[PDB]
Amino acid sequence: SLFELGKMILQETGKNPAKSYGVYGCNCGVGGRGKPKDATDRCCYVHKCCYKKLTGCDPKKDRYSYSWKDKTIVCGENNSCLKELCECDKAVAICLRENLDTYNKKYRYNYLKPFCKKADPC
Repeated sequence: SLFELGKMILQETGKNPAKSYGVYGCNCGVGGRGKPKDATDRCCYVHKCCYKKLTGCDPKKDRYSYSWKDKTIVCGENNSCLKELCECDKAVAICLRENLDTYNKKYRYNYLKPFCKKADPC
């Protein structure tokens, strides 16, 4: 769910998740996808795409189990959808972490998300 997602992002990036990615670019946080503004944004673009492949569970409300092992997010082996959901979340946290080098504060609070160019299909 959103809780696990935010926690993973905090763990991987060490940044307030909502603060840094709640409204970042055209794909991070609220809203759907849009033309990515940068690598960090693409991470979220990929993440939202990952969510579409899910069936059987609610990505935003459904809680799933995962642990912190050797500073690595390890998804619990619960049901298939929750499992894939968890992996989707793990992947975006990791991706956001990997692209902190280009993270740009200027994209942090994009209140113009509705104006973003339409995203191509996943």
